[PDB]
Amino acid sequence: LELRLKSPVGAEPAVYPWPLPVYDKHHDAAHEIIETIRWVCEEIPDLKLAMENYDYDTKSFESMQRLCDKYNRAIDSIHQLWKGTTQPMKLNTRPSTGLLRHILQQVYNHSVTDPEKLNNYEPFSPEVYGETSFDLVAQMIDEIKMTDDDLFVDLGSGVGQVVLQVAAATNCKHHYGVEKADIPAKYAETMDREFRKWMKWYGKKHAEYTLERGDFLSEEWRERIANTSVIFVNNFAFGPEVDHQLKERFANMKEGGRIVSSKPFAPLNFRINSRNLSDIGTIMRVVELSPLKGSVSWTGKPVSYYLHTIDRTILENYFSSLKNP
Ligand SMILES: CN(C)C[C@H]1O[C@@H](n2cnc3c(N)ncnc32)[C@H](O)[C@@H]1O
Repeated sequence: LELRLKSPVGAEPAVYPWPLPVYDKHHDAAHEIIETIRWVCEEIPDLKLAMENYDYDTKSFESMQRLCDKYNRAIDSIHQLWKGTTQPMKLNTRPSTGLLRHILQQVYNHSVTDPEKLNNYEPFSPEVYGETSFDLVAQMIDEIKMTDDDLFVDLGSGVGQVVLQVAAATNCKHHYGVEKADIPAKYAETMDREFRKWMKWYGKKHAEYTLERGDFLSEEWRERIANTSVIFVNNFAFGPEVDHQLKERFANMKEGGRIVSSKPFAPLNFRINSRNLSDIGTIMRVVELSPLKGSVSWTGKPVSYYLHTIDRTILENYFSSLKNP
């Protein structure tokens, strides 16, 4: 027994077993199915017209299969439309924000087979797992205009969702994620396959990326970090040991290089005095990113992210001013 959904662009149908699996307390395949249909209607207006003319109950196989079938018919229909004088949909675009949210949720669901195993890290160590919200990454994408000049790195990439979202959204020459712990790195290998497959299924283009197992403190990474123009690092749980080593790594970045983190690498109020010349604040502007409305962590205050920009002008100027009355 099965349910099937035709790709709007001709890829292999998506096949779901019956009964449909549950993912967590508010995610099951039934809603995935419904939502994928909902989203393809969003991408193809004609499909939506063809689809308007309908009830459905998530628990009934016939009721579900009548929906899958109704959608599969309409796809056949649209494909016939495209053989006519009508042009195909825009052939290879970036996904809308909404579609992207769904796609990554879909990818996660099919890959992170057991979400609870992602809590099996050593507590109060740099291994602590946390997931940056899609909206936040969205904000970063919006505020940090990136081009094909840029290279992107998520240090400690988890299962890799930041990389995937950024790769979906921007045109960086390449995007990297590096993660050290087995569990998330294992899952990342699946995330990668699934993301590639789902993007093909919806016919959406994405930039190039690689999810790697490794240590971002190793020798190899020193140089790699220096060539990176944009770095995302969710370091809230790193601790001063690891933060300090990262400061050294960052000291080597090119002008205009950018780092986005959850905990600043230099105080915000930083004036360069006589005693702090060696310090990382000397070479970078640091701003707080605007909080997203209605957003409160366990800290009661809004969750903050910080943007750092390599600006050695700051240093140049303090030296220049050491030659003035
Ligand atoms: C918060 N979470 C998403 C951070 C992830 O960072 C991982 N991590 C911590 N240290 C390193 C390291 N030295 N090299 C590569 N990854 C590391 C951590 O496993 C968590 O999944």
